[PDB]
Amino acid sequence: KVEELLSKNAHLENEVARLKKLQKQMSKKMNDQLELMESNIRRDIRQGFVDLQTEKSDLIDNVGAIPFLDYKHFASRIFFPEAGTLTAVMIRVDEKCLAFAELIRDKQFLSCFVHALEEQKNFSIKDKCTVASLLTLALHGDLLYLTEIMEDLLQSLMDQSSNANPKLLLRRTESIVEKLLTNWMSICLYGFLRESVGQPLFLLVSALTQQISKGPVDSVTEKALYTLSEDWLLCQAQDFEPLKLKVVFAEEISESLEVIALTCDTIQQVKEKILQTFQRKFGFRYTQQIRDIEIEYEKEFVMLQEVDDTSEIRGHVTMLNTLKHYQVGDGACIKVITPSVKDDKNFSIKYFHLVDPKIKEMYLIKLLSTKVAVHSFVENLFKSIWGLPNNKAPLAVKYFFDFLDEQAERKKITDPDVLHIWKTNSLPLRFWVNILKNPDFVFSDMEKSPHLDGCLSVIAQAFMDSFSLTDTHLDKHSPTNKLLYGKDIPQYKQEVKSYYKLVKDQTSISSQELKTFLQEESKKHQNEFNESAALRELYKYMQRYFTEIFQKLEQTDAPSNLKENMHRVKELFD
Amino acid sequence: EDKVEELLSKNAHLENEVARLKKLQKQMSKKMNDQLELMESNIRRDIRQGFVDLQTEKSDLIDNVGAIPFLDYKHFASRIFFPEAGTLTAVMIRVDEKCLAFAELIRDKQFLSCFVHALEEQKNFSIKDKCTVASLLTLALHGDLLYLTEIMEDLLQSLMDQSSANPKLLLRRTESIVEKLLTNWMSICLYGFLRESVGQPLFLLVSALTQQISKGPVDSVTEKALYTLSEDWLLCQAQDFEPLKLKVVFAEISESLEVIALTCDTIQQVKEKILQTFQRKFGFRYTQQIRDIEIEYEKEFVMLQEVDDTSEIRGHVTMLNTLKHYQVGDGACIKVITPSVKDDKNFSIKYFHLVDKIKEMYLIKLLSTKVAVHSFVENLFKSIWGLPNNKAPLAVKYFFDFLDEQAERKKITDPDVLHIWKTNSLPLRFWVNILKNPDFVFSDMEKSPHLDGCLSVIAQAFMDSFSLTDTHLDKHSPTNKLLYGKDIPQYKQEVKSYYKLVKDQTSISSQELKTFLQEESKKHQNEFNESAALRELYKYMQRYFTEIFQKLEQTDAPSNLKENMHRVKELFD
Repeated sequence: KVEELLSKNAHLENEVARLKKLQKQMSKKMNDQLELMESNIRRDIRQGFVDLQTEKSDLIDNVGAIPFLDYKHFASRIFFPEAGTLTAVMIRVDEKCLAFAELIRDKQFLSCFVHALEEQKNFSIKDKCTVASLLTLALHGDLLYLTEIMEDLLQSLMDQSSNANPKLLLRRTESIVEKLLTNWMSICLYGFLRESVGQPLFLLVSALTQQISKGPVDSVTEKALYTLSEDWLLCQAQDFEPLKLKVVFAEEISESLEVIALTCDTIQQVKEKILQTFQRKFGFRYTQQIRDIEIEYEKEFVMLQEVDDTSEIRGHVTMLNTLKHYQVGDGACIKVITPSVKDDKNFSIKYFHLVDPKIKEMYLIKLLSTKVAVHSFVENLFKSIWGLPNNKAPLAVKYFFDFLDEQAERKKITDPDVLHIWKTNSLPLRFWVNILKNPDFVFSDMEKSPHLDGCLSVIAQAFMDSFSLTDTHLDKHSPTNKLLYGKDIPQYKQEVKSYYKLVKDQTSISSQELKTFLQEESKKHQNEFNESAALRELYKYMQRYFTEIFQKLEQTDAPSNLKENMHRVKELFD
Repeated sequence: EDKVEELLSKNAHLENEVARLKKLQKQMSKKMNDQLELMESNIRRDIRQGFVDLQTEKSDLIDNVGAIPFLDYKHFASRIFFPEAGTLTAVMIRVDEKCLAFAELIRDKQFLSCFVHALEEQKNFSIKDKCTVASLLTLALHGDLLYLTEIMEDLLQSLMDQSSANPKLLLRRTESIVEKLLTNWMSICLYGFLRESVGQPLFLLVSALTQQISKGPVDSVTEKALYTLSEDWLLCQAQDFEPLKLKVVFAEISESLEVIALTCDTIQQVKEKILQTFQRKFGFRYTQQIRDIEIEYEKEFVMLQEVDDTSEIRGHVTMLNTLKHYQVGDGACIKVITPSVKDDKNFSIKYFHLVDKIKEMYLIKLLSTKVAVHSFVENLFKSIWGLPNNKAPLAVKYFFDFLDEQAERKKITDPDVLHIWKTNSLPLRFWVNILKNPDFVFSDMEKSPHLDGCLSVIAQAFMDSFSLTDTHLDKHSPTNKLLYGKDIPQYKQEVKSYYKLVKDQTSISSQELKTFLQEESKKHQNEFNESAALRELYKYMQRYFTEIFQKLEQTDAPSNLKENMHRVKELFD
């Protein structure tokens, strides 16, 4: 048994030797790894600083004519932004409808109708917005009458019970008159939108798209290097270098084009950068549908795809194919002719790009760096929103603001903060904010990404804060989203106070001019929507609360012919 | 056969080693993984903090002073004429026959002309000598600036038409006598405008740079700090600290005042900050001499100094007493009445403050500083190239019109050349020296080397404003150029305008010119003794006597003149 002792002893000696060596190896390895990470930290921090200090201004991308959506779809997204079971038919039988439409146009009927429906516990906000939008559809050919009824309704909404504090009015769209007012603002402001606000909004979108496209984007988390929102910022680092490709379009025709991509871009992302560079350099899409262009690399002429038979696999997730993967260098000929992975249901839990299983803050500069680069387009858009084209505000605004003036007067109020509260609560917060946050509603072929929605959310949060009436003091404890535009807000606050004041000072609106305009806008889209389906869906509510409506109608000394009309519509639809 | 014993014993020992080894290894592994974690967190906490600071900088640099403490013109000129040795300056600051002879001599245009030219035609004559005699001449003729202007101008006409190679390389640097002459002339003629428009914004910029650096930790040793404008002065290692709102009182009669110091300041630094916060607050200093104010702390009444019996010691170097060392809390009352270690020759090699690794981490601070002070800088600059009531200072309008005139006589149809001369003679000759040396202009101006580094950044930017080359900024640049880089192009435009606007201003009437120059002559007539100056100048005259006489003969000089020249050498000898 001394044999086993000699074997175990020799082994013990030898194992001590190994452990001793292993300790030293792992020590040196650790120290080296440390040096590496440190060097990378320095390099990336400095590179970030340098980027901030040296950002060229290349977001200058010409467009000319702007691809607005048809008014029907804009309105469709602004009236009903949830379901579209009726929108389709309302975009693209006469006796009962005529009866309901004749009925509706009677002021006291519509009044007692709305008032009755809003006098129900059984009546929710969704119903309210529904019937309000149906009303607008029904009376879009008669905006003047619509306006009048809305005014009477608003007067009621003030004088009635909201006297607890005049500042808590129109905070949010809950009543029928509120939804009504929103929709109204969309209608009467659509023109001014296309004239003044449309273009700079597009350019802000164009630019934002582009500036993010200068830096690496995880195709999975949808996170990137350039952003305005700290949540979308990339955690882990990324080693990469840009490529100046020479993409050509095609005994075949010639059409060269310099396109800038990266060594870490997925094929699809490169197709994006090329369609984008195209529409930004020329003003028109090469192909409207992104799923038509064949992309081909010339090795010595090989077609390239999202994934091929040579993709790395780690654990349970596959790595996408970048550009380094196909060994692509600087000045590589790329062909685009005329002949998806993301279409898969399970895409985010099967594919891998730039994150796997951590100094995020070293990229904070990028926020600033992005924020500066895009700032120009912002102040434009913003100053186009609260602007006075030829010292004149849009008629809708001037009228409605003068109305608020009148009503504040009629309530006997001596505190401008209130009028400011109404004014902000009825225009920038009901309408403009909803546009800045959703530009796809306005423009044709406007595919809007979640990240872009995040950044636009930051820009809009700052837009709202422009109208604040409270002196926010920025300190170490504040959202990063608020610390980006912080220094700029107190300016906007002053321009906003201005905008309101100058409007109040602008001359009154001639009733002849208001009527002319409103009837003009009625004419522009009279036959765009069918009153048919709207009145039809509206009567559903009418008969749902018929008894109540009738009772309220009695409560205000109504004529015979009117009640007879009501029962007549009921007896025609039934 | 007892081997079984040994093999066991040995194995025991061996196995034990293995055990320990593993444990050791294991523990060490953990340590590393923890170390990482810590540094990671620390890094974030600083990076973010820096970012946050850039986004939250309040404007508290608003510190009043009122009337500015200028230096007597005597010392200003003393430092702008001789910026090196002051063995002669002190004599001029605070024989009748011979001196009057020399003074009457110099006032002849032909003698002084031939003097200068001959002197400038000698290889034995160094630059330092040329500047020396130029300054001596200026001192000697300060009461007669009209004559001085005249001789200077004729000398310039000479230096210009004598070259006949490229007009863009005139007035580049100070090497001929005419050039140092030109500089000194500028100082005299513009000291007025200095006090007028450039005095205040410069002093306020110094006050501002002073305050902003005082906001963060400053290594008392390497003189490096957290808030700076040059990457070089930026701190390396992190420092851990919180601010302190001290209730400083002045003694028992009393007087209260809030001060903001740090939990990592040397006592001396705290003294600096109380004096500075005071003078920024009231407009005057409680004490001019900084070594008369006693600093006392109250714990139960206890005095505190630079080092005590309980100072930490590592390796072979001592650590200074911070405010944390004496356990000073937020709101600690500090007594100040009327009754250093930095004075020790071997100071920097014996002590320790904040160094004993990621520096780029603090690049934000440069910005954070650069932004914070920008206000003041744009003042100073836009004061320098500004036009008070649409009128450039007489001196400037005059000399610039002179340069136009001369350029026109050379048939030069190139605007770039006029621009080159104009920048080469005014902003680079005079203004830069003042940005980089505000202590020449101000009473009691302690200028730290760091402050000099920063001013060197700002001055480099200033200089870059007058440049005629479009600079494209890329990743390969200094940090100092990267800071103000996006600001330079606007300036270059303001400068081109300024030169155009000076030119388009109405000319200067000879009556107004003479009035001005004689007025400025009569102001400072008695501030310097012509005696010692002429005395030191005659040294130069007799050194190169024969050559002067030769240049004189070669220019049809009259008898009475040469007779005078020999007469003077007769008097001094």
